[PDB]
Amino acid sequence: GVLYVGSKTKEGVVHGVATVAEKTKEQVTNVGGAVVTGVTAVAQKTVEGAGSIAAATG
Amino acid sequence: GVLYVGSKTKEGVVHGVATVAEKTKEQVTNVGGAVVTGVTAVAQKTVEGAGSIAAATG
Amino acid sequence: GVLYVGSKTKEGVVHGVATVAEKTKEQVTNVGGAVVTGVTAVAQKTVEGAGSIAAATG
Amino acid sequence: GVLYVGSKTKEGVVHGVATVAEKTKEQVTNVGGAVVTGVTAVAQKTVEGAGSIAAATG
Amino acid sequence: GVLYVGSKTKEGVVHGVATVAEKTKEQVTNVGGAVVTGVTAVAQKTVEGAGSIAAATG
Amino acid sequence: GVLYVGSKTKEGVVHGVATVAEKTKEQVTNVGGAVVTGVTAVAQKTVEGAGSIAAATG
Amino acid sequence: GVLYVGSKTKEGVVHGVATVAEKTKEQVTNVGGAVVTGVTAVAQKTVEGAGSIAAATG
Amino acid sequence: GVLYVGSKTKEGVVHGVATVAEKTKEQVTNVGGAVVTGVTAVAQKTVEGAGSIAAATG
Amino acid sequence: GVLYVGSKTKEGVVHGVATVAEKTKEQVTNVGGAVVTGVTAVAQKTVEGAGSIAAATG
Amino acid sequence: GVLYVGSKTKEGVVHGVATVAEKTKEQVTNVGGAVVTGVTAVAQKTVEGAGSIAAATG
Repeated sequence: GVLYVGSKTKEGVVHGVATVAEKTKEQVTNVGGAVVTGVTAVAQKTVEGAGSIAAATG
Repeated sequence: GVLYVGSKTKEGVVHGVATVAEKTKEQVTNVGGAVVTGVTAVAQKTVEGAGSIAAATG
Repeated sequence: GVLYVGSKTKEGVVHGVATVAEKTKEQVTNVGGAVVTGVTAVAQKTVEGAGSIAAATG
Repeated sequence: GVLYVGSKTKEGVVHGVATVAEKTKEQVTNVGGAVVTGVTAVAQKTVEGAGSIAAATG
Repeated sequence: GVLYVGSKTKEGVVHGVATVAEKTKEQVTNVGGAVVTGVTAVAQKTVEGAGSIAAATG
Repeated sequence: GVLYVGSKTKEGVVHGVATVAEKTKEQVTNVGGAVVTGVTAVAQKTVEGAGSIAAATG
Repeated sequence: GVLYVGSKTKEGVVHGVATVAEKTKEQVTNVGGAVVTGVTAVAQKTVEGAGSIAAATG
Repeated sequence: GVLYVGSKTKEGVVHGVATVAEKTKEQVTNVGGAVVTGVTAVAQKTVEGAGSIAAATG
Repeated sequence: GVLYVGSKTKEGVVHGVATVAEKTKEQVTNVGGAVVTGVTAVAQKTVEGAGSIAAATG
Repeated sequence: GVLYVGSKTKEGVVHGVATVAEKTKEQVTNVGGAVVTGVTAVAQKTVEGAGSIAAATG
Protein backbone atom coordinates (compact mmCIF):
# COMPACT_ATOMS: atom_id res chain seq x y z
CA GLY A 1 0.00 0.00 0.00
CA VAL A 2 0.86 3.64 0.57
CA LEU A 3 3.96 4.48 2.54
CA TYR A 4 4.85 8.03 3.35
CA VAL A 5 7.64 9.49 5.35
CA GLY A 6 8.04 13.01 6.51
CA SER A 7 11.29 13.46 8.29
CA LYS A 8 12.50 16.90 9.24
CA THR A 9 15.44 15.99 11.30
CA LYS A 10 18.35 18.19 12.26
CA GLU A 11 21.72 17.37 13.81
CA GLY A 12 21.42 13.68 13.04
CA VAL A 13 24.07 11.11 13.79
CA VAL A 14 23.67 7.45 13.16
CA HIS A 15 25.76 4.41 13.77
CA GLY A 16 24.51 1.03 12.77
CA VAL A 17 26.28 -2.22 13.53
CA ALA A 18 29.67 -1.74 15.19
CA THR A 19 32.06 -3.81 17.20
CA VAL A 20 34.98 -2.71 19.36
CA ALA A 21 37.55 -5.13 20.72
CA GLU A 22 41.00 -5.45 22.23
CA LYS A 23 43.19 -8.57 22.16
CA THR A 24 40.42 -10.76 20.87
CA LYS A 25 41.23 -13.87 18.86
CA GLU A 26 38.29 -13.34 16.51
CA GLN A 27 35.77 -10.81 15.41
CA VAL A 28 32.96 -12.18 13.30
CA THR A 29 30.08 -10.24 11.94
CA ASN A 30 27.41 -11.98 9.90
CA VAL A 31 24.44 -10.57 8.08
CA GLY A 32 22.31 -12.92 6.04
CA GLY A 33 19.87 -10.16 5.40
CA ALA A 34 19.72 -6.54 4.75
CA VAL A 35 21.09 -3.70 6.77
CA VAL A 36 19.76 -0.25 6.31
CA THR A 37 21.27 2.58 8.17
CA GLY A 38 20.70 6.20 7.84
CA VAL A 39 19.35 9.37 9.21
CA THR A 40 16.07 8.64 7.51
CA ALA A 41 15.67 5.05 6.53
CA VAL A 42 13.02 2.96 4.89
CA ALA A 43 13.07 -0.71 4.06
CA GLN A 44 10.39 -3.07 2.78
CA LYS A 45 10.32 -6.52 1.26
CA THR A 46 13.96 -6.75 2.19
CA VAL A 47 14.07 -10.46 2.96
CA GLU A 48 11.72 -12.24 0.65
CA GLY A 49 13.99 -15.29 0.90
CA ALA A 50 15.26 -17.44 3.76
CA GLY A 51 17.56 -15.31 5.93
CA SER A 52 19.57 -17.99 7.72
CA ILE A 53 23.15 -17.74 8.91
CA ALA A 54 25.53 -20.08 10.73
CA ALA A 55 28.63 -19.15 12.69
CA ALA A 56 29.64 -22.61 13.70
CA THR A 57 33.03 -23.26 15.26
CA GLY A 58 34.49 -26.73 15.63
CA GLY B 1 -2.48 -0.41 4.04
CA VAL B 2 -1.58 3.22 4.63
CA LEU B 3 1.53 4.01 6.60
CA TYR B 4 2.46 7.55 7.42
CA VAL B 5 5.27 8.97 9.43
CA GLY B 6 5.70 12.48 10.61
CA SER B 7 8.96 12.89 12.38
CA LYS B 8 10.21 16.31 13.35
CA THR B 9 13.15 15.36 15.40
CA LYS B 10 16.08 17.53 16.37
CA GLU B 11 19.45 16.67 17.90
CA GLY B 12 19.10 12.98 17.12
CA VAL B 13 21.73 10.38 17.85
CA VAL B 14 21.29 6.72 17.20
CA HIS B 15 23.34 3.66 17.78
CA GLY B 16 22.07 0.30 16.77
CA VAL B 17 23.80 -2.97 17.51
CA ALA B 18 27.19 -2.54 19.17
CA THR B 19 29.57 -4.64 21.16
CA VAL B 20 32.51 -3.58 23.32
CA ALA B 21 35.05 -6.04 24.66
CA GLU B 22 38.50 -6.41 26.16
CA LYS B 23 40.66 -9.55 26.08
CA THR B 24 37.87 -11.70 24.77
CA LYS B 25 38.64 -14.80 22.75
CA GLU B 26 35.70 -14.23 20.40
CA GLN B 27 33.20 -11.67 19.32
CA VAL B 28 30.38 -13.00 17.21
CA THR B 29 27.51 -11.02 15.86
CA ASN B 30 24.82 -12.72 13.82
CA VAL B 31 21.86 -11.28 12.02
CA GLY B 32 19.70 -13.59 9.97
CA GLY B 33 17.30 -10.80 9.35
CA ALA B 34 17.17 -7.18 8.72
CA VAL B 35 18.58 -4.36 10.75
CA VAL B 36 17.29 -0.90 10.31
CA THR B 37 18.83 1.91 12.19
CA GLY B 38 18.29 5.54 11.88
CA VAL B 39 16.98 8.72 13.27
CA THR B 40 13.69 8.02 11.57
CA ALA B 41 13.25 4.45 10.56
CA VAL B 42 10.58 2.39 8.92
CA ALA B 43 10.59 -1.28 8.07
CA GLN B 44 7.88 -3.60 6.79
CA LYS B 45 7.77 -7.04 5.25
CA THR B 46 11.41 -7.31 6.17
CA VAL B 47 11.48 -11.03 6.91
CA GLU B 48 9.11 -12.77 4.60
CA GLY B 49 11.36 -15.85 4.83
CA ALA B 50 12.61 -18.03 7.68
CA GLY B 51 14.93 -15.93 9.85
CA SER B 52 16.91 -18.64 11.62
CA ILE B 53 20.50 -18.44 12.81
CA ALA B 54 22.85 -20.80 14.61
CA ALA B 55 25.97 -19.92 16.57
CA ALA B 56 26.95 -23.40 17.55
CA THR B 57 30.33 -24.09 19.11
CA GLY B 58 31.76 -27.58 19.46
CA GLY C 1 -4.96 -0.81 8.08
CA VAL C 2 -4.02 2.80 8.69
CA LEU C 3 -0.89 3.55 10.66
CA TYR C 4 0.07 7.08 11.50
CA VAL C 5 2.90 8.46 13.51
CA GLY C 6 3.37 11.96 14.71
CA SER C 7 6.64 12.32 16.48
CA LYS C 8 7.92 15.72 17.46
CA THR C 9 10.85 14.73 19.50
CA LYS C 10 13.81 16.86 20.48
CA GLU C 11 17.17 15.96 22.00
CA GLY C 12 16.78 12.28 21.19
CA VAL C 13 19.39 9.65 21.90
CA VAL C 14 18.91 6.00 21.24
CA HIS C 15 20.93 2.91 21.80
CA GLY C 16 19.62 -0.43 20.77
CA VAL C 17 21.32 -3.72 21.49
CA ALA C 18 24.72 -3.34 23.14
CA THR C 19 27.08 -5.47 25.12
CA VAL C 20 30.03 -4.46 27.27
CA ALA C 21 32.55 -6.94 28.60
CA GLU C 22 36.00 -7.36 30.09
CA LYS C 23 38.13 -10.52 29.99
CA THR C 24 35.31 -12.64 28.68
CA LYS C 25 36.04 -15.74 26.64
CA GLU C 26 33.11 -15.12 24.30
CA GLN C 27 30.63 -12.53 23.24
CA VAL C 28 27.79 -13.82 21.12
CA THR C 29 24.95 -11.80 19.79
CA ASN C 30 22.23 -13.46 17.74
CA VAL C 31 19.29 -11.97 15.96
CA GLY C 32 17.10 -14.25 13.90
CA GLY C 33 14.72 -11.44 13.30
CA ALA C 34 14.63 -7.81 12.68
CA VAL C 35 16.07 -5.02 14.73
CA VAL C 36 14.82 -1.54 14.31
CA THR C 37 16.39 1.24 16.20
CA GLY C 38 15.89 4.87 15.91
CA VAL C 39 14.61 8.06 17.33
CA THR C 40 11.31 7.41 15.62
CA ALA C 41 10.83 3.84 14.60
CA VAL C 42 8.13 1.83 12.96
CA ALA C 43 8.11 -1.84 12.08
CA GLN C 44 5.38 -4.13 10.79
CA LYS C 45 5.23 -7.56 9.23
CA THR C 46 8.87 -7.87 10.14
CA VAL C 47 8.90 -11.59 10.87
CA GLU C 48 6.51 -13.30 8.55
CA GLY C 49 8.72 -16.40 8.76
CA ALA C 50 9.95 -18.60 11.59
CA GLY C 51 12.31 -16.55 13.78
CA SER C 52 14.26 -19.29 15.53
CA ILE C 53 17.85 -19.13 16.71
CA ALA C 54 20.18 -21.53 18.49
CA ALA C 55 23.31 -20.69 20.45
CA ALA C 56 24.25 -24.18 21.41
CA THR C 57 27.63 -24.92 22.95
CA GLY C 58 29.03 -28.42 23.29
CA GLY D 1 -7.43 -1.21 12.13
CA VAL D 2 -6.46 2.39 12.76
CA LEU D 3 -3.32 3.09 14.72
CA TYR D 4 -2.32 6.60 15.58
CA VAL D 5 0.53 7.94 17.59
CA GLY D 6 1.04 11.43 18.81
CA SER D 7 4.31 11.75 20.57
CA LYS D 8 5.64 15.13 21.57
CA THR D 9 8.56 14.11 23.61
CA LYS D 10 11.54 16.19 24.59
CA GLU D 11 14.89 15.25 26.10
CA GLY D 12 14.47 11.58 25.27
CA VAL D 13 17.05 8.92 25.96
CA VAL D 14 16.53 5.28 25.27
CA HIS D 15 18.52 2.16 25.82
CA GLY D 16 17.17 -1.15 24.77
CA VAL D 17 18.84 -4.47 25.47
CA ALA D 18 22.24 -4.13 27.12
CA THR D 19 24.58 -6.30 29.08
CA VAL D 20 27.55 -5.32 31.23
CA ALA D 21 30.05 -7.84 32.54
CA GLU D 22 33.50 -8.30 34.02
CA LYS D 23 35.59 -11.49 33.90
CA THR D 24 32.75 -13.57 32.58
CA LYS D 25 33.44 -16.66 30.52
CA GLU D 26 30.51 -16.00 28.19
CA GLN D 27 28.06 -13.38 27.15
CA VAL D 28 25.21 -14.63 25.03
CA THR D 29 22.38 -12.58 23.72
CA ASN D 30 19.64 -14.19 21.67
CA VAL D 31 16.71 -12.67 19.89
CA GLY D 32 14.50 -14.91 17.83
CA GLY D 33 12.14 -12.07 17.25
CA ALA D 34 12.10 -8.44 16.65
CA VAL D 35 13.56 -5.68 18.71
CA VAL D 36 12.35 -2.18 18.32
CA THR D 37 13.95 0.57 20.22
CA GLY D 38 13.49 4.21 19.95
CA VAL D 39 12.24 7.40 21.38
CA THR D 40 8.93 6.80 19.69
CA ALA D 41 8.42 3.24 18.65
CA VAL D 42 5.70 1.26 16.99
CA ALA D 43 5.63 -2.39 16.10
CA GLN D 44 2.87 -4.65 14.80
CA LYS D 45 2.69 -8.07 13.22
CA THR D 46 6.32 -8.42 14.12
CA VAL D 47 6.32 -12.15 14.83
CA GLU D 48 3.91 -13.82 12.51
CA GLY D 49 6.08 -16.94 12.69
CA ALA D 50 7.30 -19.18 15.51
CA GLY D 51 9.68 -17.16 17.70
CA SER D 52 11.61 -19.93 19.43
CA ILE D 53 15.20 -19.81 20.61
CA ALA D 54 17.51 -22.24 22.37
CA ALA D 55 20.65 -21.45 24.33
CA ALA D 56 21.56 -24.96 25.27
CA THR D 57 24.94 -25.74 26.80
CA GLY D 58 26.29 -29.26 27.12
CA GLY E 1 2.48 0.41 -4.04
CA VAL E 2 3.31 4.06 -3.48
CA LEU E 3 6.39 4.94 -1.51
CA TYR E 4 7.25 8.51 -0.73
CA VAL E 5 10.02 10.01 1.27
CA GLY E 6 10.37 13.54 2.41
CA SER E 7 13.62 14.03 4.20
CA LYS E 8 14.79 17.48 5.13
CA THR E 9 17.74 16.63 7.20
CA LYS E 10 20.63 18.86 8.16
CA GLU E 11 24.00 18.08 9.71
CA GLY E 12 23.73 14.38 8.96
CA VAL E 13 26.41 11.84 9.73
CA VAL E 14 26.05 8.18 9.12
CA HIS E 15 28.17 5.16 9.75
CA GLY E 16 26.96 1.77 8.77
CA VAL E 17 28.76 -1.46 9.55
CA ALA E 18 32.14 -0.94 11.22
CA THR E 19 34.55 -2.97 13.24
CA VAL E 20 37.45 -1.83 15.40
CA ALA E 21 40.04 -4.21 16.78
CA GLU E 22 43.50 -4.50 18.29
CA LYS E 23 45.72 -7.59 18.25
CA THR E 24 42.98 -9.82 16.96
CA LYS E 25 43.82 -12.93 14.98
CA GLU E 26 40.88 -12.44 12.61
CA GLN E 27 38.33 -9.94 11.50
CA VAL E 28 35.55 -11.36 9.39
CA THR E 29 32.65 -9.45 8.01
CA ASN E 30 29.99 -11.23 5.97
CA VAL E 31 27.02 -9.86 4.15
CA GLY E 32 24.91 -12.24 2.12
CA GLY E 33 22.45 -9.52 1.46
CA ALA E 34 22.26 -5.90 0.78
CA VAL E 35 23.59 -3.04 2.79
CA VAL E 36 22.24 0.40 2.31
CA THR E 37 23.71 3.26 4.16
CA GLY E 38 23.10 6.87 3.80
CA VAL E 39 21.72 10.03 5.16
CA THR E 40 18.45 9.26 3.45
CA ALA E 41 18.09 5.66 2.49
CA VAL E 42 15.46 3.53 0.86
CA ALA E 43 15.56 -0.14 0.05
CA GLN E 44 12.90 -2.54 -1.22
CA LYS E 45 12.87 -5.99 -2.72
CA THR E 46 16.51 -6.18 -1.79
CA VAL E 47 16.65 -9.88 -1.00
CA GLU E 48 14.33 -11.70 -3.30
CA GLY E 49 16.63 -14.73 -3.03
CA ALA E 50 17.92 -16.85 -0.15
CA GLY E 51 20.19 -14.68 2.01
CA SER E 52 22.22 -17.34 3.82
CA ILE E 53 25.80 -17.04 5.02
CA ALA E 54 28.19 -19.34 6.85
CA ALA E 55 31.28 -18.37 8.81
CA ALA E 56 32.33 -21.82 9.84
CA THR E 57 35.72 -22.43 11.41
CA GLY E 58 37.22 -25.88 11.81
CA GLY F 1 38.28 40.36 46.93
CA VAL F 2 37.73 36.91 45.48
CA LEU F 3 34.47 36.18 43.73
CA TYR F 4 33.70 32.76 42.40
CA VAL F 5 30.65 31.38 40.75
CA GLY F 6 29.86 27.81 40.01
CA SER F 7 26.63 27.53 38.16
CA LYS F 8 25.55 24.24 36.67
CA THR F 9 22.11 25.12 35.61
CA LYS F 10 19.93 23.32 33.11
CA GLU F 11 16.69 24.32 31.41
CA GLY F 12 17.09 27.97 32.32
CA VAL F 13 14.71 30.71 31.30
CA VAL F 14 15.05 34.28 32.35
CA HIS F 15 13.06 37.40 31.85
CA GLY F 16 14.21 40.63 33.32
CA VAL F 17 12.24 43.86 33.21
CA ALA F 18 9.04 43.61 31.19
CA THR F 19 5.82 45.50 30.87
CA VAL F 20 2.54 44.45 29.29
CA ALA F 21 -0.28 46.87 28.61
CA GLU F 22 -3.48 47.44 26.68
CA LYS F 23 -5.00 50.81 25.77
CA THR F 24 -2.62 52.72 27.98
CA LYS F 25 -1.76 56.32 27.20
CA GLU F 26 1.87 55.87 28.21
CA GLN F 27 4.46 53.28 28.97
CA VAL F 28 7.61 54.60 30.55
CA THR F 29 10.56 52.57 31.63
CA ASN F 30 13.54 54.25 33.25
CA VAL F 31 16.84 52.83 34.32
CA GLY F 32 19.45 55.18 35.68
CA GLY F 33 21.64 52.28 36.53
CA ALA F 34 22.66 48.96 35.28
CA VAL F 35 20.54 46.01 34.39
CA VAL F 36 22.03 42.60 34.23
CA THR F 37 19.97 39.71 33.15
CA GLY F 38 20.96 36.25 32.40
CA VAL F 39 20.92 32.65 33.28
CA THR F 40 24.08 33.17 35.28
CA ALA F 41 24.72 36.76 36.13
CA VAL F 42 27.32 38.68 38.04
CA ALA F 43 27.57 42.39 38.62
CA GLN F 44 29.86 44.47 40.83
CA LYS F 45 30.77 48.11 41.10
CA THR F 46 27.95 48.76 38.69
CA VAL F 47 26.86 52.12 40.06
CA GLU F 48 29.87 53.96 41.30
CA GLY F 49 28.06 57.21 40.46
CA ALA F 50 24.77 58.78 41.52
CA GLY F 51 21.93 56.62 40.15
CA SER F 52 19.05 59.10 40.22
CA ILE F 53 16.10 59.21 37.86
CA ALA F 54 13.02 61.41 37.53
CA ALA F 55 9.78 60.60 35.76
CA ALA F 56 8.01 63.83 36.45
CA THR F 57 4.76 64.67 34.69
CA GLY F 58 3.26 68.14 34.70
CA GLY G 1 40.26 41.42 42.73
CA VAL G 2 39.75 37.96 41.30
CA LEU G 3 36.50 37.19 39.56
CA TYR G 4 35.76 33.75 38.24
CA VAL G 5 32.74 32.33 36.59
CA GLY G 6 31.98 28.75 35.87
CA SER G 7 28.76 28.42 34.01
CA LYS G 8 27.71 25.12 32.54
CA THR G 9 24.26 25.95 31.47
CA LYS G 10 22.11 24.11 28.97
CA GLU G 11 18.86 25.08 27.26
CA GLY G 12 19.22 28.74 28.16
CA VAL G 13 16.82 31.44 27.11
CA VAL G 14 17.12 35.02 28.15
CA HIS G 15 15.10 38.12 27.63
CA GLY G 16 16.21 41.37 29.08
CA VAL G 17 14.21 44.57 28.95
CA ALA G 18 11.01 44.28 26.92
CA THR G 19 7.78 46.14 26.59
CA VAL G 20 4.51 45.04 25.01
CA ALA G 21 1.67 47.44 24.31
CA GLU G 22 -1.54 47.96 22.37
CA LYS G 23 -3.08 51.31 21.44
CA THR G 24 -0.73 53.26 23.64
CA LYS G 25 0.09 56.86 22.84
CA GLU G 26 3.73 56.45 23.87
CA GLN G 27 6.34 53.89 24.64
CA VAL G 28 9.48 55.26 26.22
CA THR G 29 12.44 53.26 27.32
CA ASN G 30 15.40 54.98 28.93
CA VAL G 31 18.71 53.60 30.02
CA GLY G 32 21.30 55.99 31.37
CA GLY G 33 23.51 53.11 32.24
CA ALA G 34 24.57 49.80 31.01
CA VAL G 35 22.49 46.82 30.13
CA VAL G 36 24.01 43.43 29.99
CA THR G 37 21.98 40.51 28.92
CA GLY G 38 23.00 37.05 28.20
CA VAL G 39 23.01 33.45 29.10
CA THR G 40 26.15 34.03 31.10
CA ALA G 41 26.76 37.62 31.93
CA VAL G 42 29.33 39.58 33.83
CA ALA G 43 29.54 43.29 34.40
CA GLN G 44 31.81 45.41 36.59
CA LYS G 45 32.68 49.06 36.84
CA THR G 46 29.86 49.67 34.43
CA VAL G 47 28.73 53.02 35.78
CA GLU G 48 31.72 54.90 37.01
CA GLY G 49 29.88 58.13 36.16
CA ALA G 50 26.57 59.67 37.20
CA GLY G 51 23.76 57.48 35.84
CA SER G 52 20.85 59.92 35.88
CA ILE G 53 17.90 59.99 33.52
CA ALA G 54 14.80 62.16 33.18
CA ALA G 55 11.57 61.31 31.40
CA ALA G 56 9.77 64.52 32.07
CA THR G 57 6.52 65.32 30.30
CA GLY G 58 4.97 68.77 30.29
CA GLY H 1 42.24 42.48 38.54
CA VAL H 2 41.76 39.01 37.12
CA LEU H 3 38.52 38.19 35.38
CA TYR H 4 37.82 34.74 34.08
CA VAL H 5 34.82 33.28 32.43
CA GLY H 6 34.10 29.69 31.73
CA SER H 7 30.88 29.32 29.87
CA LYS H 8 29.87 26.00 28.41
CA THR H 9 26.42 26.79 27.33
CA LYS H 10 24.29 24.91 24.84
CA GLU H 11 21.04 25.83 23.12
CA GLY H 12 21.36 29.50 24.00
CA VAL H 13 18.93 32.18 22.93
CA VAL H 14 19.19 35.76 23.95
CA HIS H 15 17.14 38.84 23.41
CA GLY H 16 18.21 42.11 24.84
CA VAL H 17 16.18 45.29 24.69
CA ALA H 18 12.99 44.95 22.66
CA THR H 19 9.74 46.78 22.31
CA VAL H 20 6.48 45.64 20.73
CA ALA H 21 3.62 48.00 20.00
CA GLU H 22 0.41 48.47 18.06
CA LYS H 23 -1.17 51.81 17.11
CA THR H 24 1.16 53.79 19.30
CA LYS H 25 1.95 57.39 18.49
CA GLU H 26 5.59 57.03 19.52
CA GLN H 27 8.22 54.50 20.31
CA VAL H 28 11.34 55.91 21.89
CA THR H 29 14.32 53.95 23.01
CA ASN H 30 17.26 55.71 24.62
CA VAL H 31 20.59 54.36 25.72
CA GLY H 32 23.15 56.79 27.05
CA GLY H 33 25.39 53.94 27.95
CA ALA H 34 26.48 50.64 26.74
CA VAL H 35 24.43 47.63 25.87
CA VAL H 36 25.99 44.25 25.76
CA THR H 37 23.99 41.31 24.70
CA GLY H 38 25.05 37.86 23.99
CA VAL H 39 25.09 34.26 24.92
CA THR H 40 28.23 34.88 26.91
CA ALA H 41 28.79 38.49 27.73
CA VAL H 42 31.34 40.48 29.63
CA ALA H 43 31.52 44.20 30.17
CA GLN H 44 33.75 46.35 32.36
CA LYS H 45 34.59 50.01 32.59
CA THR H 46 31.77 50.57 30.17
CA VAL H 47 30.60 53.92 31.50
CA GLU H 48 33.57 55.84 32.72
CA GLY H 49 31.70 59.05 31.85
CA ALA H 50 28.37 60.56 32.87
CA GLY H 51 25.58 58.33 31.52
CA SER H 52 22.65 60.74 31.55
CA ILE H 53 19.70 60.77 29.18
CA ALA H 54 16.58 62.90 28.82
CA ALA H 55 13.36 62.01 27.04
CA ALA H 56 11.53 65.20 27.69
CA THR H 57 8.27 65.96 25.91
CA GLY H 58 6.69 69.40 25.88
CA GLY I 1 44.21 43.54 34.34
CA VAL I 2 43.77 40.05 32.94
CA LEU I 3 40.54 39.20 31.19
CA TYR I 4 39.88 35.73 29.92
CA VAL I 5 36.90 34.23 28.27
CA GLY I 6 36.22 30.63 27.58
CA SER I 7 33.01 30.21 25.72
CA LYS I 8 32.03 26.87 24.28
CA THR I 9 28.58 27.62 23.19
CA LYS I 10 26.47 25.71 20.71
CA GLU I 11 23.21 26.59 18.97
CA GLY I 12 23.49 30.26 19.83
CA VAL I 13 21.03 32.91 18.75
CA VAL I 14 21.26 36.50 19.74
CA HIS I 15 19.17 39.55 19.18
CA GLY I 16 20.22 42.84 20.60
CA VAL I 17 18.15 46.00 20.43
CA ALA I 18 14.97 45.62 18.39
CA THR I 19 11.70 47.41 18.03
CA VAL I 20 8.46 46.23 16.45
CA ALA I 21 5.57 48.55 15.71
CA GLU I 22 2.36 48.98 13.75
CA LYS I 23 0.75 52.30 12.78
CA THR I 24 3.05 54.31 14.97
CA LYS I 25 3.81 57.92 14.13
CA GLU I 26 7.44 57.60 15.17
CA GLN I 27 10.11 55.11 15.99
CA VAL I 28 13.21 56.55 17.56
CA THR I 29 16.21 54.63 18.69
CA ASN I 30 19.12 56.43 20.30
CA VAL I 31 22.46 55.13 21.41
CA GLY I 32 24.99 57.58 22.74
CA GLY I 33 27.26 54.76 23.65
CA ALA I 34 28.39 51.47 22.46
CA VAL I 35 26.37 48.43 21.61
CA VAL I 36 27.97 45.07 21.52
CA THR I 37 26.00 42.10 20.47
CA GLY I 38 27.10 38.66 19.79
CA VAL I 39 27.17 35.07 20.73
CA THR I 40 30.30 35.73 22.73
CA ALA I 41 30.82 39.35 23.53
CA VAL I 42 33.35 41.37 25.42
CA ALA I 43 33.49 45.10 25.94
CA GLN I 44 35.69 47.28 28.12
CA LYS I 45 36.50 50.96 28.33
CA THR I 46 33.67 51.48 25.90
CA VAL I 47 32.46 54.82 27.21
CA GLU I 48 35.41 56.78 28.43
CA GLY I 49 33.51 59.96 27.54
CA ALA I 50 30.16 61.44 28.55
CA GLY I 51 27.40 59.18 27.20
CA SER I 52 24.45 61.56 27.21
CA ILE I 53 21.50 61.54 24.83
CA ALA I 54 18.36 63.64 24.46
CA ALA I 55 15.16 62.70 22.68
CA ALA I 56 13.29 65.88 23.31
CA THR I 57 10.02 66.60 21.52
CA GLY I 58 8.41 70.02 21.46
CA GLY J 1 46.18 44.59 30.13
CA VAL J 2 45.78 41.09 28.76
CA LEU J 3 42.56 40.20 27.01
CA TYR J 4 41.94 36.72 25.75
CA VAL J 5 38.97 35.17 24.10
CA GLY J 6 38.33 31.56 23.44
CA SER J 7 35.13 31.10 21.57
CA LYS J 8 34.19 27.75 20.15
CA THR J 9 30.73 28.45 19.05
CA LYS J 10 28.65 26.51 16.57
CA GLU J 11 25.38 27.34 14.83
CA GLY J 12 25.63 31.02 15.67
CA VAL J 13 23.14 33.64 14.56
CA VAL J 14 23.33 37.24 15.54
CA HIS J 15 21.21 40.26 14.96
CA GLY J 16 22.22 43.57 16.36
CA VAL J 17 20.12 46.71 16.16
CA ALA J 18 16.95 46.28 14.12
CA THR J 19 13.66 48.04 13.75
CA VAL J 20 10.43 46.81 12.17
CA ALA J 21 7.52 49.10 11.41
CA GLU J 22 4.31 49.49 9.44
CA LYS J 23 2.67 52.78 8.45
CA THR J 24 4.95 54.83 10.63
CA LYS J 25 5.67 58.45 9.78
CA GLU J 26 9.31 58.17 10.83
CA GLN J 27 11.99 55.71 11.66
CA VAL J 28 15.08 57.19 13.23
CA THR J 29 18.09 55.31 14.38
CA ASN J 30 20.99 57.15 15.98
CA VAL J 31 24.34 55.88 17.11
CA GLY J 32 26.84 58.37 18.43
CA GLY J 33 29.14 55.58 19.36
CA ALA J 34 30.30 52.29 18.19
CA VAL J 35 28.32 49.23 17.35
CA VAL J 36 29.95 45.88 17.28
CA THR J 37 28.01 42.89 16.25
CA GLY J 38 29.15 39.45 15.58
CA VAL J 39 29.26 35.87 16.55
CA THR J 40 32.37 36.58 18.55
CA ALA J 41 32.86 40.20 19.33
CA VAL J 42 35.36 42.27 21.21
CA ALA J 43 35.46 46.00 21.71
CA GLN J 44 37.64 48.22 23.88
CA LYS J 45 38.40 51.90 24.08
CA THR J 46 35.58 52.38 21.64
CA VAL J 47 34.33 55.71 22.93
CA GLU J 48 37.26 57.71 24.14
CA GLY J 49 35.32 60.87 23.22
CA ALA J 50 31.96 62.31 24.22
CA GLY J 51 29.22 60.02 22.88
CA SER J 52 26.24 62.37 22.87
CA ILE J 53 23.30 62.31 20.49
CA ALA J 54 20.15 64.37 20.10
CA ALA J 55 16.95 63.39 18.32
CA ALA J 56 15.05 66.55 18.93
CA THR J 57 11.78 67.23 17.13
CA GLY J 58 10.13 70.63 17.05
